[PDB]
Amino acid sequence: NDKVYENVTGLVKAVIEMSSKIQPAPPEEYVPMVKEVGLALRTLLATVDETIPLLPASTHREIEMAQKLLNSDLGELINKMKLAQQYVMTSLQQEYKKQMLTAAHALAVDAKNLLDVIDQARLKMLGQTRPH
Ligand SMILES: [Zn+2]
Ligand SMILES: [Zn+2]
Repeated sequence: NDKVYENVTGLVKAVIEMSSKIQPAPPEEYVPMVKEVGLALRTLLATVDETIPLLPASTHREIEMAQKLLNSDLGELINKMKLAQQYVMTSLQQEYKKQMLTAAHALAVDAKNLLDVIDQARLKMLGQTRPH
């Protein structure tokens, strides 16, 4: 029920959408799908930034690296999309589209890991407060 949880769920659903839809899709159709995955990521990353000030200092780094990795899954997905758009109406089409899928799949997996690191940081956070 937390904003981080919601943003991850959003980002994963955009990935599953694009995934189930990309086989029979022209660039016209799959650019927007990548555009949606992109902003859902940007949104999650903004939320995680607003969250770090509440998590223990000792967890900052693990979380920061998890965000870097998502940022380059995006970069990797965007690159595979550019290439699919270049080799449209050819037989490098399917190959590049399959590479987009892989890259989106990585992004979803890395989003969940980030959720898991933030969740564990929150648990460690409970073990820290002072009396009233
Ligand atoms: Zn959607
Ligand atoms: Zn009190």
